[PDB]
Amino acid sequence: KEMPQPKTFGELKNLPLLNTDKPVQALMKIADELGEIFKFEAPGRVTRYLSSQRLIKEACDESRFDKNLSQALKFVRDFAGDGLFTSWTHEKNWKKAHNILLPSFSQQAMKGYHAMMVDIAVQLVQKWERLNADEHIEVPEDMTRLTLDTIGLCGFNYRFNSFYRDQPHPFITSMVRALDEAMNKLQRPAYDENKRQFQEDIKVMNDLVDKIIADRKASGEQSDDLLTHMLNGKDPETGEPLDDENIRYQIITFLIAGHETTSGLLSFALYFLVKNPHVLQKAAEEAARVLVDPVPSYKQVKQLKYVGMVLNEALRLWPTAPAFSLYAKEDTVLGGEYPLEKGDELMVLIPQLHRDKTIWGDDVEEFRPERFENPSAIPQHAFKPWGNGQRACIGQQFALHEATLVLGMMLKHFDFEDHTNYELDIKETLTLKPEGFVVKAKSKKIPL
Amino acid sequence: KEMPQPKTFGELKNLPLLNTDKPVQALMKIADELGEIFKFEAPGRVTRYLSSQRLIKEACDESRFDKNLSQALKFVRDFAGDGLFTSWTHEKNWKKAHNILLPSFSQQAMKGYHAMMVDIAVQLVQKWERLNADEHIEVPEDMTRLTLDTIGLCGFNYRFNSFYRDQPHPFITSMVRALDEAMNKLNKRQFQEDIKVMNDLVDKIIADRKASGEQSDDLLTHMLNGKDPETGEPLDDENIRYQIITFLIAGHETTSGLLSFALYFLVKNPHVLQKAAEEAARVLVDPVPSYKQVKQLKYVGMVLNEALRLWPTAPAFSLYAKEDTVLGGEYPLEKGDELMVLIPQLHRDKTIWGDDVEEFRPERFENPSAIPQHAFKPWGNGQRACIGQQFALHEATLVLGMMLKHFDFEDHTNYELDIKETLTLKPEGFVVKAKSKKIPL
Ligand code: HEM
Ligand code: HEM
Repeated sequence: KEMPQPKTFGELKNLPLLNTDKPVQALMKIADELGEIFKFEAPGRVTRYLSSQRLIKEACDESRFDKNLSQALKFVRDFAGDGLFTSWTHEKNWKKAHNILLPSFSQQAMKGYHAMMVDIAVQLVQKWERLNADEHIEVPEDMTRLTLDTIGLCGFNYRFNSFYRDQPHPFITSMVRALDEAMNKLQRPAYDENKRQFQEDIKVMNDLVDKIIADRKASGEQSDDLLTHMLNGKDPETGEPLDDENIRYQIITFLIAGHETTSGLLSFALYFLVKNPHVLQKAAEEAARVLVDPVPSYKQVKQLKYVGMVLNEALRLWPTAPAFSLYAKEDTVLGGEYPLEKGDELMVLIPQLHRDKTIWGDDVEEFRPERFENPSAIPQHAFKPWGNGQRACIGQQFALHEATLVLGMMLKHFDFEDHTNYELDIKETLTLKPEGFVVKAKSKKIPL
Repeated sequence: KEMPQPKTFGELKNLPLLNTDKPVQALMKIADELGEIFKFEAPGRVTRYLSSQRLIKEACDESRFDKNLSQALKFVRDFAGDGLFTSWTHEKNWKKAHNILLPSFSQQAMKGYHAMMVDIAVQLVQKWERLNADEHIEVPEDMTRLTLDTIGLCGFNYRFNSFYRDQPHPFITSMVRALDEAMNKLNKRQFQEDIKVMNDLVDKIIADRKASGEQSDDLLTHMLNGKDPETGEPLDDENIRYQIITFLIAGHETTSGLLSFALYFLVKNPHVLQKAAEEAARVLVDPVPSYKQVKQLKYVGMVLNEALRLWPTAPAFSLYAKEDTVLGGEYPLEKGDELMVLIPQLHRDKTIWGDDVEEFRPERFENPSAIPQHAFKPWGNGQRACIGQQFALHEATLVLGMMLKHFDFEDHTNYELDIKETLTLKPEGFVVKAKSKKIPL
C-alpha cells in the first residue's frame, strides 16, 4: 500500500544515494534491495522506478499512461525540436510525422536502405582489414563512425566520411557537443561559454540540414533516403505534409536517437561474444554458412538467426536507451496497491525489467542467446529495449537490420582477440556503452 | 537414409514387441541394437524413436516440431481434460493457462510454497523417526504419500493425510485407479465413477473457496485471481479443476520416482551418500529447513540430476513435424509425422557423456553450463516443458536433504533394482532401514 522508498536524508531526500555518473546502475542496486517499485525523491522532483514485468505491463497501457518528456528530453528538444523523439504525443507534428514516417521505417523499407548500409559496412571491414599487425580496434568509436555515416547516407544521402578522418565532420562535432551539453545541464557565471557554444552548435546543425533540404528541393532529385520520403509524403489523416523546419528536426532526431543506441548495441554484442568464445564460435559458424556472397544480400541478413539472437540477448542485459519516462493520464491505481494522481511520473528501468527472475529464470546475469530461440513464447512486455506502443522506437527495424548486417560481416571476416582482458566499464549519458572496449582482429582473408 | 525397424509380426507390425510389462526398457534394448533412430509401427500408426543428442537437438526446434498428444495422453485426457499436460499447443486454454500459471511455478514462487512443503516433509521424517528397530521403510510408497500430500496442500490447500492411513483417501484411490485404467488401455463403469469422485471433490473445493473469499498460498488462489495478459480472461471453474487434477497426475509419481531412484543410487554408492550427507549436515543447521538453505544444497541437487539422467521418470515425449522437413540431413519427414524422444537412451549418449554412462556420478553436473544444448531433457522441451520443474526440484532437494541430515541408511536386503513402468518409472519393492542420528526436528 505505502510505496517503498530508500532512506531520506533531511532536505537532501534520496539524493545522497545517487552521487554517481552511473545512475541507472546505482538504481538497479536500489531495485535489488527494495523490489519492483520504489519512489525516489530529490529536492526538485519525485519519480517512481518500476522493475517487474507485472507492473511494467500496466505502465504500458496507453489509455492509462503516456510518454513523458523527461528533463533530458526537454534539454535535447533545444536542438531536436518537435521531431518524433522529443515531442509530446498530443502535439500535431508528433502524429503527422509518425503517420508519414512509419512506412519508411518498416521491415519492407529496409530492402531500400540495404545497399547504403552495405556501403558503410564495407568501409568498416576495409578499415580493419588494412590495420597493420601491431594495431588494435577502438570498438564503440568505430561503431559510432559506422552508425553516424549509415544514418547520414540512408537519412539524407549525405556522407560524413567518418572513416577518412581523425576529427569528425563539423556537423558531427557540433551534434555530439550539443548532446553532451544537454546531458551535462542535468547535474548543474562560468557557463556563459557553454551557452554560446551550444547556440553555435545549434546553428551549425540547422544550417547544414536546412541547406541540404533546400538543395534537394531545388534539384528535384529522388533518392533512396528518408529525406525524399518526407518531401513527398502526406499524412493520410490530415492530408498535410511536414514543413521544412520539422523535416530538419526529424533529420537531426534520427541521428541523435539512432547513433549511440545502435553503436552501443554492436559494441556490447562484440563484448559479450569475446567474453564467451563458444557463443562467438556458433555465431561465426552461422555467418560463414549464410554469407556466401562477396557482400550480404538483404535476404541473407534475414537468415542470420543466431546473430539476431545474440543482439537481442545483448539488448536484454544492457539495453542502450536504458530508461523511458511515463506520466499518469488520469488518477489510477497501479497493481491494485499504489494510487497515482494525474501527472505522476513513472520510470521504466529496462535493465532491471530484463533481470526479472520470475520471467527469465534465476540465471539473469548469464549471456545466453538461446533465450530468444522462440521469440513468440517470451511473456508479453517482458522484453522492452524499444520502449512502448505508439511511442516505441520507430528505428527498431533499421537498427536491427544495420546491427545484424554489421555483426554478421565482422564474424565472417575476422577472428577477435580480447587482448587487454577488458574490464567492462559502462558509461551512461543518454545511452549506454562499454567505454574503452578494445580488441584485435585477425583477418580470415576472405575477399570482399 | 534407410531407417532401421525392429521385427514385424504381419498385420500386428511391431506392436507385439510392446506387449510386455516394461516397454521403455524393451525400447532401450532395441535402440541399443538399431542405433539413434528406428521406425516403430502399430496397426493404425507410425512413430520414430530418437536416441541421440544429434537428432534430438533438431527435434527440439520449435519452429519445426511441436508437442504431440500421444495415445497415453489422449486416454489421460478423459479425466485431465484441457489442463496443460493434455492439451494441444494451439488450443486456446493451453496458452491461457500457460500464461496465467507460469509465474506461480517460477523458482521465486517456491518461496511461497516452502512452508507447506516443509509441513509434509517433516511428517515423513517424523514417521521414520518413530519406526521401531524391527521395521523398515517402503521407499516409493512413502515418497508417493509425501508428493501427493504436498501437491494437494500447495495445489489447493487440501489435506489427504496420507501419513494417517493404511488405505489412501478416496480421491487418491480413484485417481490412481483412473490412471492405471488409462495406462492399461494402451473397468468402464469404475472409470466413470473414479472420474466423478475426482470432479466432485475438486469442484466442491473450488466452490467452497469462491464462497469463503479466503486467499491462500496455493495454486487455486492464483488461478481464481489470475487473468491472461493476452485476452484479459480468467480460467473458468471447469478448467481450474482440470489443472488441479493435472498437477496431481503429472507431478505425484514422477517426483516420488525421482526421490526413490536418488535414494537407491545413494545406498548403492556409499561414497556419494557420504558426500551428500556431509553437505546436508553443514547446510541444514536449523530444525526446520529454510528456503535459502534448500538452495545451498548444491551436491544434493547434483545427485537428483544424475538420478534423472539415468532413469528420467517421465521417460518419453512425443512430437509431430509442423511442416515437411528433413531430420539430420538424412531422414525426410512429412507434416504431422511423429517422433518419440527416448530420454533414458539420450542420457546414455556416449558422444556426450563419455564411455562410463552407467555409473552414478553426480559430479557430471558440477558445471551445468558445459552440458551441450538438448543433451539432458528429463523435463521435456521448450514451451511444452514441465511447468513443475522448480516445484519438483525444490520438494525433492528439501526432502532428500532432510533424509540425509537425520538418518543413516542401510540397504538391508541388498535390493536388486526392478523398474516398474506405468505412465512413469519407479524402483518397485525398494526398501531400506533408516537409523536415526537423533537430530532435533
Ligand atoms: C539498438 C538501437 C536503438 C535502441 C535501443 C533504441 C531505443 C529507443 C527507445 C527506448 C525509444 C523510446 C524513448 C522514450 O520512450 O522516451 C526510442 C524512440 C525513438 N527512436 Fe530508437 N532506438 C534505437 C535505434 C534507433 C534508430 C537507428 C533510429 C533512427 C534511425 C531511432 C529513432 C527513434 C525515434 C525517432 C524515436 C521516437 C519515436 C516516437 O516517439 O514516435 N532509434 N528508441
Ligand atoms: C521430477 C518430477 C517430474 C518430471 C520428470 C516431469 C516431467 C515432465 C515432462 C517430461 C513433461 C513434458 C511431457 C510431454 O512433452 O508430453 C512434463 C510436463 C508437465 N508437468 Fe512435469 N514432471 C515432473 C514433476 C511435475 C510436477 C511436480 C508438476 C506439478 C506440480 C508437473 C506438472 C507438469 C505440467 C502441468 C506439465 C505440462 C506443461 C505444459 O505443456 O504446459 N510436473 N513434465
